[PDB]
Amino acid sequence: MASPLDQAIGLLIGIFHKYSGKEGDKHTLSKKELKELIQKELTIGSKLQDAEIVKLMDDLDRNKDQEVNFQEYITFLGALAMIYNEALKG
Amino acid sequence: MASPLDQAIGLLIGIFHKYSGKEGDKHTLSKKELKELIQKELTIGSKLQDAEIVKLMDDLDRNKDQEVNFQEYITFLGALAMIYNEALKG
Repeated sequence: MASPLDQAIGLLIGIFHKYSGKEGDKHTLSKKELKELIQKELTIGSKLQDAEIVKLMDDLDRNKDQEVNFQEYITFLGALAMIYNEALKG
Repeated sequence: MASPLDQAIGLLIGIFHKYSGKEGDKHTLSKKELKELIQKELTIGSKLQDAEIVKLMDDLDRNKDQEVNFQEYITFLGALAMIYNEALKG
């Protein structure tokens, strides 16, 4: 078993595929579909930051030109975790 | 909402840093220490799979042979998730 981790990877996977659903995007997310993911999940409120969101979205989709592949999404969430370095350290 | 994702990434991050903490507060984690992570966290009853675990350990550490690095751990968990295709299908 690996229940504690399974639920967590499960979360990322669920969030992703819930979004892929939006346009049946297999195991991929299209660049603006990703923005929709972020806007929905990461409820910024301060939409002024959308500039940062589009830079981030570019960084996500760049890995496969116009879409984020599942593993690139995971990888990038890793990068995001690293950016949230406080989370890493404690 | 953010919190569902935040806790999930939090899970992976915590799991990592709990173990890297053993060597120090590093975003890097040694190969046998990774195995020690897996054995506790990914509590495989079927320990006969040990061979598979050390191949997996090799695949994790292979990023620089000596140790797993945080980003590569996340990316690899991405691969693991992809292998768990069932989860991605539903």
